[PDB]
Amino acid sequence: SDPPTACCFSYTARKLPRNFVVDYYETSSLCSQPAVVFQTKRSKQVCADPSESWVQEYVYDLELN
Amino acid sequence: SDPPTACCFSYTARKLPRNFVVDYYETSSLCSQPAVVFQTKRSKQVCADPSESWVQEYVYDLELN
Amino acid sequence: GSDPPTACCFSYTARKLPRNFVVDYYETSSLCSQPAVVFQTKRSKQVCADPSESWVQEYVYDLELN
Amino acid sequence: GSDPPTACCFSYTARKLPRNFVVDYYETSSLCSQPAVVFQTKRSKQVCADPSESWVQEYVYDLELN
Amino acid sequence: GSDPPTACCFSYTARKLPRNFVVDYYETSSLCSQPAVVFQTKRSKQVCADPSESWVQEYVYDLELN
Amino acid sequence: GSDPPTACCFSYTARKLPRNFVVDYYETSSLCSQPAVVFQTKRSKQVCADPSESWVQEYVYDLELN
Amino acid sequence: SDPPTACCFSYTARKLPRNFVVDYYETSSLCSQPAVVFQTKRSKQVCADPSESWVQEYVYDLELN
Amino acid sequence: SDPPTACCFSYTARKLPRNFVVDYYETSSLCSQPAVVFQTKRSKQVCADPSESWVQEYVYDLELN
Amino acid sequence: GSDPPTACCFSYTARKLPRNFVVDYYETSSLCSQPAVVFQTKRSKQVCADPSESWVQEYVYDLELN
Amino acid sequence: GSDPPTACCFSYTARKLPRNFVVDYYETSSLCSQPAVVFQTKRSKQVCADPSESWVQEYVYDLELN
Repeated sequence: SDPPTACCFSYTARKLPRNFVVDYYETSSLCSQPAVVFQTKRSKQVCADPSESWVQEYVYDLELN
Repeated sequence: SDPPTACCFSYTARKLPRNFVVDYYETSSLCSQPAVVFQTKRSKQVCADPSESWVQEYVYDLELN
Repeated sequence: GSDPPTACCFSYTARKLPRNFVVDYYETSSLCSQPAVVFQTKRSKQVCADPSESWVQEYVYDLELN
Repeated sequence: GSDPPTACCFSYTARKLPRNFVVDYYETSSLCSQPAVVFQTKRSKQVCADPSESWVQEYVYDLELN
Repeated sequence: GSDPPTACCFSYTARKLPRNFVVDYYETSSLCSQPAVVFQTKRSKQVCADPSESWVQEYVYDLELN
Repeated sequence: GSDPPTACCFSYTARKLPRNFVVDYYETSSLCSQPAVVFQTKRSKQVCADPSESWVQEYVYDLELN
Repeated sequence: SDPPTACCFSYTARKLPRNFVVDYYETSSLCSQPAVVFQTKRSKQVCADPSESWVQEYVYDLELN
Repeated sequence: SDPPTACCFSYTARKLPRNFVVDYYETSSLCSQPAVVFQTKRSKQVCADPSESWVQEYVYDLELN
Repeated sequence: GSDPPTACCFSYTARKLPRNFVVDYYETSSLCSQPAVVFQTKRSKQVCADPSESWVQEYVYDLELN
Repeated sequence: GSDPPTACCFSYTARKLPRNFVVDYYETSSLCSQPAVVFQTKRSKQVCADPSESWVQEYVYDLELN
């Protein structure tokens, strides 16, 4: 259809514990800046800065393993 | 927390029948364009151009009544 | 999702879908070349339909209100 | 089906995907307004990629003959 | 969601909450002047807590995992 | 009242609210990084507004006096 | 906004009958001493010493039940 | 009885419009710092710094006139 | 209020107050030399009473629960 | 009344009142644990003042003979 798109205008400042995270997605390229959104065990959603080591590590891990 | 913000880059082109709509909200000023998001009875979410009048009409009705 | 593809209809069904086959529907994006209802069945079959048809709209109404 | 929706890309990804995320590709229908490669990740995600881009071309080539 | 206000803690509770008073939590936006955990009580109250305390991170884990 | 979180606005609505959407307001704590007026709508929503705008101070007066 | 904070400098000396109490709250950590404030059926407000046990008892009961 | 006492730990930063204010009181001397609390037309309550000109002016005025 | 005086009882009434005279009651501050119920009548008469008396406590209960 | 509550001061004001706020005074009962002057403002507010303080003494004197 024509749903709204998820964008991030601010990033969490805290590294999340690995086992708090159960999934991720990357925000559209239409958004004004790049971002990763992590889904948690309690199903919360968290904007996270893709420039940071820990974010990439979790992304690599959720994708590959 | 630091969750995603809903943003509309593309708007629906049809006019929604009034009775398909149960709720609405308006996208953050941080988005690159103004938008109204309508919620339908099937719990779907549709971007809508706030410059269209039926959009304004339904918004006043949902707010006031 | 990120930058996934959009669903678009380039033809409309010519045969009416049995109403009880259909469990859901969506409208295709306005980015598409033409408007279209996509009907969804229980076995997850996807059927493009002409929005200007009367049974299409009748189905859409039943799905949305009932 | 008899008249299924077609996958089309209108917006591309601005990111170069990690090659090791990508396990497959496919090209969008000629019926689409524009040509696109859609990459498919290990996780079954779908990423529209702009065929004009060199990484996109290189990725396809590598998938095909490797 | 439009432009509603953000929850920020400028002070932390100095008392420790009995674990069975708590039923949920969240952390404050990075936009705030300091980090904080906000617990939600059975009676539906909201309590700013210092994230550097042991009980605070214990509760958060327990809430998040179990 | 114990140690609940403080409401702070980090961004202001860019739209002007129809006067008859609004039914109450408050101003944010001086503890916040910037000043702000938060309006409460008929549908009970909360909207951060820029205190330096004309309509914002008009509404506030009207709400406060009449 | 920027309203006053409730603080207890003197505590009540009697034990409130349970059924006089309808609600409670706990004074901000900014105050100079810990306190529980009980609300009565006549909507009065009574500081109470959190170190006293009937105080704790009633608090658990109001929260849990 | 033994009610809680109103204390202020932070002061408004905005000078209130005179006709928003309908009353004042001064906070107990038991509180950790001196303060004035203004009551408004809508019956809100506002901690205000007594060191400031505008506060004293309103205090003088509500007292004398 | 600011630093207003406290109400304290230094004697207790020796005559029982007609129950229907009484519309409200309060307990005197613990800062006082002795405990006391202060009963309030319709014409705003203030009457100190011994908390250990049975009619005093009976009145207090009726006022608080009914 | 037959046994009315007595006004007593346990805490004093740390502020020197503006002389022009004060329209009257009275002294608390000898039954009180401590001696106090209670000032009465234009607005009928009541302020316990510490008789040890010079401004308090001066205020009383001025009220009495002026």
